[PDB]
Amino acid sequence: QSLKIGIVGFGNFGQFLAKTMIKQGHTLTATSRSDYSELCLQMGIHFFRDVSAFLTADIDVIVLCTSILSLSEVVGSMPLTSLKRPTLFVDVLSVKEHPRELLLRELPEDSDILCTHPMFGPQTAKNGWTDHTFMYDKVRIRDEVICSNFIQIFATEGCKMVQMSCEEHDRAAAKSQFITHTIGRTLGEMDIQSTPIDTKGFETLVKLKETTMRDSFDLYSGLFVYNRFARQELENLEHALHKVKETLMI
Amino acid sequence: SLKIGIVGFGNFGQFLAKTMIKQGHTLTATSRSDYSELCLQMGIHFFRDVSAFLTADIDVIVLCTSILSLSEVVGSMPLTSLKRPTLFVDVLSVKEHPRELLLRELPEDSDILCTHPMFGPQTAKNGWTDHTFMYDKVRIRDEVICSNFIQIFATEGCKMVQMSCEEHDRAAAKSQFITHTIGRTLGEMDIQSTPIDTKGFETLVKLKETTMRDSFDLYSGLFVYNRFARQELENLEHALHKVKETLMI
Ligand SMILES: NC(=O)c1ccc[n+]([C@@H]2O[C@H](COP(=O)([O-])OP(=O)(O)OC[C@H]3O[C@@H](n4cnc5c(N)ncnc54)[C@H](OP(=O)(O)O)[C@@H]3O)[C@@H](O)[C@H]2O)c1
Ligand SMILES: NC(=O)c1ccc[n+]([C@@H]2O[C@H](COP(=O)([O-])OP(=O)(O)OC[C@H]3O[C@@H](n4cnc5c(N)ncnc54)[C@H](OP(=O)(O)O)[C@@H]3O)[C@@H](O)[C@H]2O)c1
Ligand SMILES: N[C@@H](Cc1ccc(O)cc1)C(=O)O
Ligand SMILES: N[C@@H](Cc1ccc(O)cc1)C(=O)O
Repeated sequence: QSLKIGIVGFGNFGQFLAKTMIKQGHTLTATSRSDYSELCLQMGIHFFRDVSAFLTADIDVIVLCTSILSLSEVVGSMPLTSLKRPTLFVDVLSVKEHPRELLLRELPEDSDILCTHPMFGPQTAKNGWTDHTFMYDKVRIRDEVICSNFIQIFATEGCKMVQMSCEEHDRAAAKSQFITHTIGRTLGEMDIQSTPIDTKGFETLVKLKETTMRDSFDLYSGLFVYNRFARQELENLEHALHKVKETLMI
Repeated sequence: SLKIGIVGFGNFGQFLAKTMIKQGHTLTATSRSDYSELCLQMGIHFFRDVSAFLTADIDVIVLCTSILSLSEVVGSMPLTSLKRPTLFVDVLSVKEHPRELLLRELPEDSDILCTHPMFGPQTAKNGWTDHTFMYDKVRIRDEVICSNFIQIFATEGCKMVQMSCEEHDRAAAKSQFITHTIGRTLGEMDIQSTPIDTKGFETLVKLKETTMRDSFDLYSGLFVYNRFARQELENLEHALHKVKETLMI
């Protein structure tokens, strides 16, 4: 079940995924806006600076690891008629309705589509993926063997496997992940600092701030701009805070 | 071994009593509501009337009533009936208020130790080790009795932090008050675990659950009686507004 995997977008998270893929024995190719030639040499990954050359490589699965905000531009730049054979496309964006809609619209019809979200990354799964959650939606799967072998990348690492529609993911993510990152960035803007008398609860907010601020602002913007349920959750958070505040006035 | 009397035998008074009894101190309690059966079960004497509590043989009185009620509670106590100088300890989650109130209202010859265990039944269910205990020796003349009592927390492995009541309230406004405001906010949102919780969201769900175990009175006291809390609420509100603005454009 060893795969030839091509990563599009070899940034923070693409690198994180590649480390575990290499550990399992997969054969990796990568392409990206920026030049990762030296890092790919270190890791044994075949890097293509040009996406046209990448698309003609011997690849079983293409994994889209670019930012949510850039996905449309990146897919638009792909000469998808250069694809040598029907290929499974996987995305790992943190929102799901958008890539599902875009890939259904832009990809060749005979390319399969697996829309996924590993609910973890470099800050929470440094030391392994065990008992972290991996979400997927089999948007357009006809070659079940290749789809199963890819999904098994996360199952063998002990991930909790969750099959769910892209819409149900975005509904749940707006209420959970988006709220969490919003609070983390709020604490970052406050620049909360440890004191000599931190409660355990506050220590957990300091660490949440620290971990949240490791992610790019692009990523946070994508969580809001491309999740149609995020706006209501932002309102719910503000509405809740003002309800609490007004109890203090009264 | 100390004769310790608890005033306010609620949630946190009961929590402190458990450990104080384990250490071999002799506990008595009094309180607005009746705790006769609970004190029977725990093996300590409950006084329904604060007057009989105050004329007992007692080394330390620990004020474990809500921040909001401290003034009414102290005002109702017939403090001149104390048989001898007695150490008063408060464990309120804010400090400038009890310091100023006790200095004003207590008999001059009673000592005052203002403290804040930075923990409670949710975060220290299984022991006090490496939890922080703040104290300010506001008016100590009997250093032996004060050192005993302080040792209650030291022997449990607490991180012992001496610091002024004002410096406590400045730091607490920035830390505890902010944390509990966020917890209450998540309580009003009624945030719920999903099949795809991130680890960070799991931490917020637990913060919500832990925060909602405390009384609204307690939360209200963190704000009303910490003169530094209002600006920290502003800092939180202003920061969320700034985060929202980065999204709305
Ligand atoms: N814990 C995580 O970070 C995590 C977890 C799960 C899922 N995800 C998702 O994984 C993806 C990558 O996340 P990330 O943490 O690496 O950070 P990110 O800031 O969301 O994305 C960084 C990647 O996006 C590329 N990129 C950004 N703008 C681009 C543009 N105009 N044109 C072409 N490429 C562009 C970058 O390319 P270059 O590096 O070549 O410049 C880089 O590879 C995102 O979709 C994210 O939502 C992240
Ligand atoms: N983890 C914690 O909960 C924690 C940790 C550190 C410090 N503290 C501080 O410990 C103290 C007690 O906290 P708590 O958790 O037990 O909850 P709390 O709601 O702040 O206070 C409960 C106590 O206040 C008494 N009380 C409330 N209103 C009263 C009134 N008008 N008149 C007379 N007594 C009144 C209650 O008496 P009855 O029960 O008899 O009705 C009860 O004993 C507070 O000052 C708190 O700030 C709490
Ligand atoms: N990067 C953080 C948080 C995160 C998780 C999932 C995401 O899709 C985005 C961010 C982590 O490693 O856990
Ligand atoms: N009751 C919670 C939070 C708390 C801590 C200290 C306080 O003063 C008040 C509340 C705990 O056990 O930690």
